[PDB]
Amino acid sequence: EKLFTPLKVGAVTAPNRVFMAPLTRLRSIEPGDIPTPLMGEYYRQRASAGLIISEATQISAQAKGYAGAPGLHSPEQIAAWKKITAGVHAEDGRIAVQLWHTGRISHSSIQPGGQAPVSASALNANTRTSLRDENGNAIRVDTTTPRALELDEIPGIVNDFRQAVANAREAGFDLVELHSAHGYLLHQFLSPSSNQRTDQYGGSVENRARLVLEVVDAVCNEWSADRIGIRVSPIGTFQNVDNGPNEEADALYLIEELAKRGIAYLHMSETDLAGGKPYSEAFRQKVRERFHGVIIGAGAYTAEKAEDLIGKGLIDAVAFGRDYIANPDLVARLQKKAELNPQRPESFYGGGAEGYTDYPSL
Ligand SMILES: Cc1cc2nc3c(=O)[nH]c(=O)nc-3n(C[C@H](O)[C@H](O)[C@H](O)COP(=O)(O)O)c2cc1C
Ligand SMILES: CC(=O)[C@H]1CC[C@H]2[C@@H]3CCC4=CC(=O)CC[C@]4(C)[C@H]3CC[C@]12C
Repeated sequence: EKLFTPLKVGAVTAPNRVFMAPLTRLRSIEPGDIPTPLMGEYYRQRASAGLIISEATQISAQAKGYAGAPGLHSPEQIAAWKKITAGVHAEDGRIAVQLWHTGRISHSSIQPGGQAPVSASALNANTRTSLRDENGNAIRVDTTTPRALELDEIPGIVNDFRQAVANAREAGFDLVELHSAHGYLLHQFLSPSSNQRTDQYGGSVENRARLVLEVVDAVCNEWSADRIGIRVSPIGTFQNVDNGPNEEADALYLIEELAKRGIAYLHMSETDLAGGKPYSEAFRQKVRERFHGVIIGAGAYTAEKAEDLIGKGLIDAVAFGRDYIANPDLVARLQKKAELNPQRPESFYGGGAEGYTDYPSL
């Protein structure tokens, strides 16, 4: 089956098209937002993936929106991630780091100085984030109303993405994935629903896409375009962030701009976990004719759907999320048509080994 055939993805070659989606698990050490040996073990268990895309990782301390999410900005974080990439490479895997700034999906209590988080504009996300209680357990909390970034703060954001990509190179990641989806900072600028700015970073689609394209250019210049992927969720609503009244045209504009940079891949998150409308094959064809790198699809895929769309030439790979949580050897299971392990969603976020490294292989 095409699912188990190789694929060139920028600077690396995936041996199969079964990718591990980025999956926030909120198990990092605080203080310091530091990856752990347990996280290293979890990723090593999944190293047969065509590509592992890490959990979303902070570009800076300001980027933090969830207690337990790791960073890639401090020396201690870099040191810990080096162990994780080494372990994946020891098993002949490939790993990309997903890099985010959460923007307004955050809480003042985990921001520098205990201050309001930042965004394109000053309106509340009307979403929940996850903090930790006094015993270290994950709890759901309402997001804090953000402050609009000043114009003079925007270059610093771009620089933080640049620096985090430099750090990713040092840490031995194979690729980086920019988190431009799911209502986080880059998507907050992209969407008219979250961006009411009247300067060069809001209004028109060109203005709304300006920040993400500055970030893409900065990180391509820092490392290489064949090391850079981007995740978008440009059709539908994700965590209360829609894509405005011209979502298809605006998506195609962004994709045409991304193509000019010659980046490694475009990762399309197709639906929110709470549901959304399917992509049409016509839209997939419009994306395909505008982007000349790898296209990854995600969002409640089955192997059957993946094989269908890869066979139709519309996408190149599929990222599985929850099936990868529950099946470290998902590749082997799909190749052999074996049953999958049951999921335990109660242990997706926070905690320890249970519901993390205790899902068995065949
Ligand atoms: C526990 C959990 C954590 C997730 N964390 C992230 C994340 O860090 N970054 C991201 O872009 N998407 C994240 N997602 C979305 C997944 O990458 C993926 O889009 C989602 O799993 C839908 O696909 P599925 O039906 O294969 O699980 C997460 C999803 C879940 C279930
Ligand atoms: C509603 C709620 O409990 C929050 C707390 C942690 C949140 C998740 C944290 C990780 C995450 C990252 C993404 O990019 C998509 C949304 C998700 C998957 C979030 C969905 C909403 C969650 C589950």
